[PDB]
Amino acid sequence: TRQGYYIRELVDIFVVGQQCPLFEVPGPNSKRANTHIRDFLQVFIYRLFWKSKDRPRRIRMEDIKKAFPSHSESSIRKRLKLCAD
DNA sequence: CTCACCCAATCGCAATCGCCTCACCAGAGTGACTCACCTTCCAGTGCCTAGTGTGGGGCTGGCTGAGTAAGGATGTCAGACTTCT
Repeated sequence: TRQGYYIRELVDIFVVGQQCPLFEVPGPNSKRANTHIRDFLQVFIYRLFWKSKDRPRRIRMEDIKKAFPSHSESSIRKRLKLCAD
């Protein structure tokens, strides 16, 4: 860590074979894929509103632009259009 | 001037179809076996040649009669004699 080194011994190590997947990975730019994208952004926006101390709760746009910098700001505006002004 | 919203365009994903390929099923042909029919051979039975019994239909000798006749072989006696008792 930042403060120093720490040492443990280990005695047990597992080898994991070939995985049998139980969850389907979406494809690039698929409906489910981009749905998760806008949902991840909406959840982050709600949790930034919960963390806000001023009443009424207010956030800044460039916090979201620091978190999601590949997003066009039209999509972030779209998420903030409902629930904020 | 800057920001936000709306519209348009492009890309990606999903669904449907699309025509070609593969697989399965069915039918036909091929090969062998079995069965049936025909043909041939053999065997048996039923009549033609050969070898024959038994007989028809002729055919010719034999038959007392009494007379004329011979030697005739055959024999029935008849006697004389030699053997046995």
